[PDB]
Amino acid sequence: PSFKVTLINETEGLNTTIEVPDDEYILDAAEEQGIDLPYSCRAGACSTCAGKITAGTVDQSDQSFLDDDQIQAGYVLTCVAYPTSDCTILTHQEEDLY
Ligand code: FES
Repeated sequence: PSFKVTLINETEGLNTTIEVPDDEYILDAAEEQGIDLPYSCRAGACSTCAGKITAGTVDQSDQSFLDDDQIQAGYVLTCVAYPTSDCTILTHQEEDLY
C-alpha cells in the first residue's frame, strides 16, 4: 500500500503529489521521484529536513529532535517519516522552528 503525499515549497516551485509506499520514508521516496528536499543527518536527530503537516498523518516514531509541542503543532522530520494516510507537507520549515 502507498499514500499520496503532497509536498509543497513554492520558492522551489514545488507543489507535487507523489505515491509513497507505507514502508518508505518520505525524504527517500521524494528523492527517488526526482524531488530535491533539504537534509543533513538523515537520522531524525536535527531539524534540517523539517516540514509541517497541513493534512493527513505520518509515523515519525524514529525521530528524536522535535519536542511534544512541535509534534503537536504539526512539525515532521521528513527523513524519518512514513506516511500513514494521504498527507500534505510544507517542506523547508526549519526556520519556522526558531
Ligand atoms: S536531516 Fe537531520 S533529522 Fe532529518
